[PDB]
Amino acid sequence: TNSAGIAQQWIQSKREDIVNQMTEACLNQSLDALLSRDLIMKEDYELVSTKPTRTSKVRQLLDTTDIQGEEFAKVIVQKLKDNKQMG
Amino acid sequence: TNSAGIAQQWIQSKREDIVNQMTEACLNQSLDALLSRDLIMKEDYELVSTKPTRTSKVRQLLDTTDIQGEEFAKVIVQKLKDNKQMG
Amino acid sequence: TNSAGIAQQWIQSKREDIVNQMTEACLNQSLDALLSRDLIMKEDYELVSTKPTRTSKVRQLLDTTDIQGEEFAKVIVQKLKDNKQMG
Amino acid sequence: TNSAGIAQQWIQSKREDIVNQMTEACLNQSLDALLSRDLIMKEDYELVSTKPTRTSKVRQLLDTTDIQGEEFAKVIVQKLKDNKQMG
Amino acid sequence: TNSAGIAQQWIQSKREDIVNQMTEACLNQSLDALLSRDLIMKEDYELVSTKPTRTSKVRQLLDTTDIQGEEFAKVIVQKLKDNKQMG
Amino acid sequence: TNSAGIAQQWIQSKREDIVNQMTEACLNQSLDALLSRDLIMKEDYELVSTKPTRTSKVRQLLDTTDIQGEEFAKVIVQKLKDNKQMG
Amino acid sequence: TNSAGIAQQWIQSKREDIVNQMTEACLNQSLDALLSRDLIMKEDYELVSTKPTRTSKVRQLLDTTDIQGEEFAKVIVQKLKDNKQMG
Amino acid sequence: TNSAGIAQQWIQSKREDIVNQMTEACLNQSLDALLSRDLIMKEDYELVSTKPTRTSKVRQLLDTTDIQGEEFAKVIVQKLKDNKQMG
Amino acid sequence: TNSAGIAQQWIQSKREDIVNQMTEACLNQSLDALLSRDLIMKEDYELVSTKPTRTSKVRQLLDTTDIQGEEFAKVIVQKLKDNKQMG
Amino acid sequence: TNSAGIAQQWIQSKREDIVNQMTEACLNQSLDALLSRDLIMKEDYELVSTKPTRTSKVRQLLDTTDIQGEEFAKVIVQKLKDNKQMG
Amino acid sequence: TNSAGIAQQWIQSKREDIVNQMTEACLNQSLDALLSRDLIMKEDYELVSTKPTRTSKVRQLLDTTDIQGEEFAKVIVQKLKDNKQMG
Amino acid sequence: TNSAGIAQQWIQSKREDIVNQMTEACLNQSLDALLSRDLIMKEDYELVSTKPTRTSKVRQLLDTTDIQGEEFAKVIVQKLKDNKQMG
Repeated sequence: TNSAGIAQQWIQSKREDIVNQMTEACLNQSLDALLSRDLIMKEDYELVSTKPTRTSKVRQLLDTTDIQGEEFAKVIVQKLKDNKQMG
Repeated sequence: TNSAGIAQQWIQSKREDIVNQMTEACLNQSLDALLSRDLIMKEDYELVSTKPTRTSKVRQLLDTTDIQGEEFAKVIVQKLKDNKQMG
Repeated sequence: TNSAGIAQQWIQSKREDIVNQMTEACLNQSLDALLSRDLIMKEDYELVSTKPTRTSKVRQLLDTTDIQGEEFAKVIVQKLKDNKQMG
Repeated sequence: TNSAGIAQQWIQSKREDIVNQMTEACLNQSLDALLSRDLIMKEDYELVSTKPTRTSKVRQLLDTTDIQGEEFAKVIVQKLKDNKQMG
Repeated sequence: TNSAGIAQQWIQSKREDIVNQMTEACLNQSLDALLSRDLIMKEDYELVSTKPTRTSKVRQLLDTTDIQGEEFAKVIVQKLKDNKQMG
Repeated sequence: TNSAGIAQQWIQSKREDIVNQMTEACLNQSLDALLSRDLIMKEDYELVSTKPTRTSKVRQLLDTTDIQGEEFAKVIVQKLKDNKQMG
Repeated sequence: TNSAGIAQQWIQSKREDIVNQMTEACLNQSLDALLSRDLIMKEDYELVSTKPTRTSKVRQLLDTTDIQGEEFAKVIVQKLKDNKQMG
Repeated sequence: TNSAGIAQQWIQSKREDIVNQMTEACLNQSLDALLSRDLIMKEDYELVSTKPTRTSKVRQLLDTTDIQGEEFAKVIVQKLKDNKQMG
Repeated sequence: TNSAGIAQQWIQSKREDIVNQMTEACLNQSLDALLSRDLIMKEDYELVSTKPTRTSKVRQLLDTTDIQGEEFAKVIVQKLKDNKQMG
Repeated sequence: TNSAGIAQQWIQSKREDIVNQMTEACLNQSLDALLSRDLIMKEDYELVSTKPTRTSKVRQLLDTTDIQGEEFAKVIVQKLKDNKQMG
Repeated sequence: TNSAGIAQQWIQSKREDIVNQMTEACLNQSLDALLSRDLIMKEDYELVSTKPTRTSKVRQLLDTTDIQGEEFAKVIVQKLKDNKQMG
Repeated sequence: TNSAGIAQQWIQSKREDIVNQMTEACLNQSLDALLSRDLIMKEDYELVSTKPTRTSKVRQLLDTTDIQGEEFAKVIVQKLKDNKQMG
């Protein structure tokens, strides 16, 4: 609950960093594992994959991160730690 | 009348499948034959061709399918059967 | 139905592996047999063949894998087993 | 007027064929003669020349064919007849 | 006064043609020369440049054509004649 | 019509074989007879003749085989039979 | 103030020329020096770098030229003079 | 001004001929004298020198011919006359 | 004009024969007289003289035959008649 | 932190030089050591390795340099100093 | 698994050395044993064998080394040890 | 700086002459002294040494001359003066 909420909160706590740190591949592989574990429907997936710029593709994931809770978010947190990108 | 209505009804009966089964090319070739036989005006055609995602481009055709009746719809039914996509 | 759905699901179950395991030739020969048996229209084929990177060419096939069902997918599963690549 | 309208209408009458019959060179030489006789502005020319697939490059010309009338279209009709491609 | 009024009236006299004849580049270059000579404020310019379809972008200019009089309109008339598009 | 379509279809039916069976000379002599009978424009001919690998030069012909119909394809079928290569 | 305003005004005074005179390299080097001196944020930079045509990439810079004032614009004026392109 | 404009216009007047008449050496020597007199930046030069076919390398110069005016074009006109190729 | 065009057309009319009939010496002496009368630049000459096989050296001349018109071609026609090879 | 930031800032401070000074081998060896120490994912690596021109391949690395921080950048700074290229 | 992964990792650990140490014959014999044991398809084999420089032919193998895992890589490790080249 | 820049500029000032005046031995000895003093990496050296024609081998050096500055260029200027070739 708490650290579950903190997980997406930490995303929201450092969201400016995710605009900086997350690449397209850091995005698109993270788009993959969500679509792999089916944490996102494809209609929402097409929304992120059609935005023109990186930051436009970033924010659509990160807005969808908030509405989908912790398990959607924890893997993205795990993505940046499995990257060891440490942003 | 009846099967004429059923034709667009069958579209509405399996609309979730058309979100699944219809591609962009299954869309855009179907956009072609409607524009070929002039079953759609170009103002409505530009509406479908400008939506950002596939499903956004799907639903705009499928909403326009209902208001335009059977002959607009029967060719789209014929499109999926001329595809032999069988969705 | 079920294993038919599981076939493209197994693709979606291990999609990160297909980003890893599938080469260009593992891609392009798989593009061939689909185009050989006419499981893909050429407009969708040109979409995959024009993407700049391997992973960009990978994802376009794999997105088209989901919308086209089992027979489109089963041969790609058969491709990796006829490769005996075992990914 | 009439056959002038029929000229671009015949294009719209068989547009699926132009997706089939017209190549890249059948496209790009037709792009040339329009740009030769200045029937197209270069901003519209860059739109066609930047689309990724053939069919994407096809449709942009063919959409621009309708808005530009007969003289823009008659040479394209003459192109397919000077090709003797007879599509 | 009169031909000044007729200039935007001729636009209104053949407005259906401007939905047909005017392209995006015929639009956007005409958007340029108005913004070049500062016949439009940028807030009104952003209104036209954000509409999703061509016809949506067409009508916003053409509605703004009526409220801004002759000098705003005469250059657009001159645009179609400098195009020699003759619509 | 039918066997005319089957002729290029048989090419598409066994396209993996044409990646295997067709050599460079089996390619380039087939490029000759098409250019001899003027079934290909030289702009499309330069596209095939500039690809770096055999298979890259193979696929460009075989993609151009589909868009150009039967008479373009029947001689290539006749080429493999005049070769008596029997692939 | 005045010549500061005139600097971006001169850009707006001859904007049709910048559609003509500015190349991609005249664009992209000008995109560089702005990003070098950090006169543009990268989110706005990705907007220009993703537009499909030259003129689409031109106008996005030139629209961003107006909202960012003189120092953003003076270097672009200096760019065309350091080019000695004299447009 | 006029004959200055006519110089690049004559290029555009007979552009189909330049697709025909200009060789690679007629291209690449013309690429040299532009790069000799520094009428082209090297970023634009690399764009022409990387296109796969002759016509692809032709059109990139000829598109860059229009945006760069007369002095960029007059030497290319002088190139074909110093060639005495008379196309 | 006509027989001037027919001269290189007759080359294109029987190009398969030139793959057959023309030797290396029938090639290289024909390369000489073109270089003697300066109908070819040396950069294009080095292109033909570096291809590995006869047919590779044949096609490079014969492709250069089309872009260089009649006087470049008429001597090659005269070469085969001064040979009295009669191909 | 500071000199860590300055390291990628110095890259951004002299980015026009990196368009000049960095070769393909200065690029591709620098692409190697990043891929050697795994400072880049291969999806981002394929993006740089597929761009057509040097400068297109340059900017994709240099854009990826900013989003990946100091350790990604410090080795590239070390690359130019281990080159002793001193740009 | 681990030393299996380390085997291709050791390749990636010292990849700069493989640019140095591996010759053409150290390459091409290694290309042989992979093609002998059928660890590579011929389409991927033609990709390596067509690159112009040694390092271009090196990197294409070494990129294909990563996507094909351990057994593809272990023999290449065994190749350098059967060479006793000890790089 | 200035004469340092002029040194490679003089190369660019008379580049058509270097296409004329420089032989293969004037090339390859100049390739030697650069490789002797290690002004070129071997990956760039293999690029020049693999081009098929002299002019193809010429331009690759001369393009690499511009990106590598003065000391790379001054010895090539010294090469033509130590030749006393005086081109």
